[PDB]
Amino acid sequence: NRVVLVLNSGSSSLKFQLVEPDSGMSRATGNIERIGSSVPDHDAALRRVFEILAEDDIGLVAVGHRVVHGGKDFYEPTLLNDAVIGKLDELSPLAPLHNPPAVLCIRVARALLPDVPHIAVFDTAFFHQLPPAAATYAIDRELADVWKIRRYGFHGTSHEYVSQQAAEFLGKPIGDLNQIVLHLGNGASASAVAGGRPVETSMGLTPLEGLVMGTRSGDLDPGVIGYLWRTAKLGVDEIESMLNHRSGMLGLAGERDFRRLRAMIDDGDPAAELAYDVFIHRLRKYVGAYLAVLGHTDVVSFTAGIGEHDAAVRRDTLAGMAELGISLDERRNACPSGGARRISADDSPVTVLVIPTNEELAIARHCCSVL
Amino acid sequence: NRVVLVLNSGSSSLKFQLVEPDSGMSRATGNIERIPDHDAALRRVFEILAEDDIDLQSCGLVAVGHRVVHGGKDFYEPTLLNDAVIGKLDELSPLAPLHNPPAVLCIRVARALLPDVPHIAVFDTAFFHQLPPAAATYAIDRELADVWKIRRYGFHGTSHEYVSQQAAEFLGKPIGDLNQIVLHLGNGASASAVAGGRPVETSMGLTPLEGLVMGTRSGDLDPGVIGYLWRTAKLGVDEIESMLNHRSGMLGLAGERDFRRLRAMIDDGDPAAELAYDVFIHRLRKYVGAYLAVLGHTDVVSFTAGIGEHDAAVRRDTLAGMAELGISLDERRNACPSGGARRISADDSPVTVLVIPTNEELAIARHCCSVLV
Repeated sequence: NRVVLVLNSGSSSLKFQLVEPDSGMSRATGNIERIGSSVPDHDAALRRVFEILAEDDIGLVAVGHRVVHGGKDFYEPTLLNDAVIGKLDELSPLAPLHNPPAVLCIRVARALLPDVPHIAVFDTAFFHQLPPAAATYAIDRELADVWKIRRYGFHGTSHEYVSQQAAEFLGKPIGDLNQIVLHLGNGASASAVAGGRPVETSMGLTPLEGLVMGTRSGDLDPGVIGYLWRTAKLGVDEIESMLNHRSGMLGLAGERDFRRLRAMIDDGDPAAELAYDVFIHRLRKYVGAYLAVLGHTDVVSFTAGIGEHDAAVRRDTLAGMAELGISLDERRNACPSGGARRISADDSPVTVLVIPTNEELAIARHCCSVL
Repeated sequence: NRVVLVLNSGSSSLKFQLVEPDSGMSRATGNIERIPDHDAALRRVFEILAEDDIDLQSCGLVAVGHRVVHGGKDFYEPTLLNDAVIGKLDELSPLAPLHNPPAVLCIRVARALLPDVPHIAVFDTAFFHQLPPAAATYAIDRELADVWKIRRYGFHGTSHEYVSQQAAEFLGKPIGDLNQIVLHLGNGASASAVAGGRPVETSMGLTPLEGLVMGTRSGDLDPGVIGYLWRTAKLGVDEIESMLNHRSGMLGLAGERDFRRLRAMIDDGDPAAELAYDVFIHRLRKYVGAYLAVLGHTDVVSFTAGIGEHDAAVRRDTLAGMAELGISLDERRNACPSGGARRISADDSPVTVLVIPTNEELAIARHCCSVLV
């Protein structure tokens, strides 16, 4: 019956999805790409989103706005208005490229749909309460406080969601489990969650830190930027742009997609082989690091596009881990299905799951939370 | 009966040590800090050695060992120095523009004043040359990485190498049979993972700033932090990096780098000191976890260097609550005031834990004599 509209705007894109909270069904789903030839302006992106919804004959309650960065101040699903929107515009320097498109969309959206309330859900919100020892970078304290620099973390809605679904799958209270969640998508991040409360995550001040990703470097010697600047004589924006768009798997092997990368490795391409090896090794390190942080771990869950469907990634990440409590059973891991499932061996002290993520559904239920 | 003078040049300092490699005895040790210049600095050393009735022109010195921070891709063994090799070294300097040129300069001064003896350079990156490609490659643009020679080089190589040998000897097992973690915790700090004697990971990277939280260095840091300080705080690139290297770590978080002084501030209930200490320990525990996973099976973990050798509390807090990863300490063995190579794990710890005093100068002396015979 009741439906929420979840929106997600980039600088040349407006993803959308109509969704029912109480049942979980998704009434419709799209994303208007290349914005900025055929679809020029974000007003004409949401307008063209109505011609799509019309052509399938389209019981609303709210409109959910996906915002990437909530700074120190926004870590709850927040009711929007002109005053709240005001404070949002001030967050933008924390996320200079990612956030303004969602402020833009807040205002184009609320302008063109005053019927329902608009509620904002932040991708940093889940990690607000990371413990100080994990949230603090070891840099000059004054600069850190003045410029609001800490580990904020991202993929918050996904890590939270999956941790709740893992609890349910196992039939135990979220309060009694220690978990690792591995969100392997276009972007990739890891979390450690102790009793439902997050205690580490791999992304940082920005979505660049941590795991190797499609186009992002992840962890990098802090000296690399300076080196490229004073010796290669490249500009800082160029350097950072390269780190977000010309690094990771694209930078190492010339290919993002892991099914394509597989074919390249099957065909004996060394560069694709090295790139895959770099990705897996980086992830293995984060699994180990977070087992230590937790001390005792009950479950590890994979989620997101690569996590849900690449059996070779799951196998290689957790190979040779029996002395740390993890064993996979390939009969379960090698068998493609959708849905929540168990892929660990029956005698594995740590349980390994696949849990499909539904960021848009979790964003819908939170919106109700605020009503 | 025979010795090697081991030298270590900083931007304003000159550490030296005359070591018997067979003996392992240090005939003399010192450090001319403050540096008129390196020509003089080395002159002022000759006098001290004479002030203990030692004259280098006659004492069985077979070699003068020169420590260099960055060996690049091409220098990864002890390297008998001549004018050609020294011309190539100058080309490396942009890979370590602050650490290397000082050592190149002292190589000049020293080859003139001690000509009747071979000069041999040993590189702090050398041990890690052999890191597997999956560990040594940053996930950035290949072309830039290639042309600018950007990879995980690693540092504290002499120490990690030495401690991995000493650990094996201590346990009575050949080094080819052990998987090890070494935690070199000094003013600078780094971790390594060594499989049958070959390093398979280490925490420092292109430069000595990656990895662990240190005395005045940040260690691991979101690359976005630097860009953000540049475009929003509008600080210069050189200033940011200098902050990261000199005004970060424990000094940056607590205003104090010394761990005994830090201990005292913690006992007197200073909250910045306590958060600083927690940040340090949390970062270290992640690395032990990471490197346990890289190795699969780990036989031994060894602490070394100033803090690793002397701070029972750092060792206790690093490895607390790790029984499910195979590690448990024995409180009494850990608190033992006695120095020297020793075991600190419980009898029931599948992973053995050791303290191994490091002696880089001796390791370098022996490397210097490796190149002779």
